[PDB]
Amino acid sequence: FPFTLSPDSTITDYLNNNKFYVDSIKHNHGDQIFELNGKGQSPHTLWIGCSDSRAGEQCLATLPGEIFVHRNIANIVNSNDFSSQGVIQFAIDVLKVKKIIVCGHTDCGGIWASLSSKKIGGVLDLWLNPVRHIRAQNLKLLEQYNHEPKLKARKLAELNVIASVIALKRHPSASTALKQGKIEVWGMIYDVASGYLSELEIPQ
Amino acid sequence: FPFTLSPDSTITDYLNNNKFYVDSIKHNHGDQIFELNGKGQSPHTLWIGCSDSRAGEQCLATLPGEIFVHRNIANIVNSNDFSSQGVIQFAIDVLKVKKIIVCGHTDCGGIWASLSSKKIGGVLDLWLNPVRHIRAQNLKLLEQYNHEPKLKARKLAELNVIASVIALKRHPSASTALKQGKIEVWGMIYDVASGYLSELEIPQ
Ligand SMILES: CC(=O)Nc1nnc(S(N)(=O)=O)s1
Ligand SMILES: CC(=O)Nc1nnc(S(N)(=O)=O)s1
Ligand SMILES: [Zn+2]
Ligand SMILES: [Zn+2]
Repeated sequence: FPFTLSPDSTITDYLNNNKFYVDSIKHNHGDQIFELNGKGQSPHTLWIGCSDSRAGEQCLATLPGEIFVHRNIANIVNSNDFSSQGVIQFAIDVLKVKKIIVCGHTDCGGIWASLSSKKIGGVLDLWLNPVRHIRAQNLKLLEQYNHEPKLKARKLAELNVIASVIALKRHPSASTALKQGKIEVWGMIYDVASGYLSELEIPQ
Repeated sequence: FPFTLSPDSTITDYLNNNKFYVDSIKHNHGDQIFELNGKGQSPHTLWIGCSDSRAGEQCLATLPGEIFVHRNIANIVNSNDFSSQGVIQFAIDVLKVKKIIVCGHTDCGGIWASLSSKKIGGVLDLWLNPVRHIRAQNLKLLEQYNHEPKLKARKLAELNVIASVIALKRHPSASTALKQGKIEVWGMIYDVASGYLSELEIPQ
């Protein structure tokens, strides 16, 4: 009801809110935006975030052709995952992006699951292992957040974003581009209960 | 630049765009949306589309908390990829999504890249192999359209979307959920030069 679509929504329902979209841009910006999207893309930023339906890059309200997006569970950058590492290769080599964002978010069930032992099944257990490694690397800290669980999940969330950062900093194309200074990289948290973005201090 | 941001944009410019984004949803919907998001997420759709800066789910004009998203290069579903297969497991088994969408698009360079004889390099060459294997699998058809490559790409991008759809139906959860009729799956194309979506027939 409050959301724009519903599970009962018919195919044409979806296409209607698409017809809107098209209409909305053609009013605020005319045909210029779509003439450029058809010619080519020159995005200034690549977004690496979690697949959560609330933490999408929509939180930056951008026109198409501006943000290169990659989204998976728990916004993890695994060096041994050809999906992410391949995106980085293209974002830097060909498009020459000028800013890379990796964004976790509050209420990331992928984090709350990592703090649990209850096996999940299928690939998720293995896919979430890189965060479990953080849970162990920083328990001496995390154990203190016992009676305050919400703060526990937030801290591990930030650490996961920090880990995903250092992982992307070690990518050859990213490493070669930083030392030259032609790229910036930021870490951020999307607060799901407020819509605001918070930058994360990144250690060296 | 008619775009909202610019490659020279500072960090402060990104926050303002976010602050804006927050203002719109509150103005038009109050604190309601971010109060629901703050509690949890119950999206109705799984979006699996290319990562292109122009083919993002924003072409549905949806609010946060509606679309569980995953995006990679060329919108490919390979049963040997942890990230994607893990998203499919979570979307159907837990979130109990009602409809899934696989969306290629036009001018998808990953398709055009698979239409050249030279290698790309890095980890990208072997990420695109599923597409190249489809170009080979259907050259009887790709043997036409050589008159105009634009039409050829439109067909391969199509075929790629299709293939990704059946591979998705091969997921255990997906196979189980579809047989029970507890879920739908659609295949679409996002025409980048006009912003309209186009449904694609998906055979058996
Ligand atoms: C097993 C697992 O990953 N659990 C999930 N819970 N929430 C998720 S989210 N915020 O990435 O959509 S994933
Ligand atoms: C040129 C190449 O190697 N492929 C890419 N071209 N477009 C891509 S996109 N639209 O999926 O981001 S990837
Ligand atoms: Zn998450
Ligand atoms: Zn593409």
